[PDB]
Amino acid sequence: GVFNYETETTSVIPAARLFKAFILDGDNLFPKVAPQAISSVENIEGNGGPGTIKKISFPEGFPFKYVKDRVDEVDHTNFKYNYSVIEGGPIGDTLEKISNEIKIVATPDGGSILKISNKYHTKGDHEVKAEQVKASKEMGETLLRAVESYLLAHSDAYN
Ligand SMILES: O=S(=O)(O)c1cccc2cccc(Nc3ccccc3)c12
Ligand SMILES: c1coc(CNc2ncnc3nc[nH]c23)c1
Repeated sequence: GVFNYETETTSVIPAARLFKAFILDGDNLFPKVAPQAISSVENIEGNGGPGTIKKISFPEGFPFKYVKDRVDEVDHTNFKYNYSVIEGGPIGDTLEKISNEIKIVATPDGGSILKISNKYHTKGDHEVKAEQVKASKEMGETLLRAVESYLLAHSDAYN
């Protein structure tokens, strides 16, 4: 079945710029700005649109070695990005995939709000735990804050 988890978080970076950096250029930025969270990002196949597969490797000592993510949809107009965790890490005989949707909306103060859904597609009679979802949220927030710091410090990047 499907377990749905949702969260909202804020950023001080404007929506379009955050989308360009944090979403569209995560392959470059995450290992650069958060090497203690993400060791590398490998493009396995595809040119960045729907169907693109990336292998995200974690540092030594982390719970999982890697995950392979698949880009599902990229909406450059509405700052929407959908992708799925499709192999590695928690994926296996209890979990088929994790389907994620991110939408970034502008705020009047010149920042943004990120609205995130994660849908866990399980196999058989297994349940998703608070701690698994929490670990994913912590990671997402860590990457967000690292990218945000970089973008504050590098004003000519991603305009
Ligand atoms: O989806 S993620 O791509 O890891 C993600 C991406 C970007 C920012 C995120 C911020 C908070 C939580 C996330 N994950 C999350 C995990 C569980 C429930 C709700 C959100 C974030
Ligand atoms: C939320 C947290 O990180 C992202 C960037 N999305 C993303 N990053 C790196 N590889 C991906 N492959 C599919 N989606 C990917 C969105």
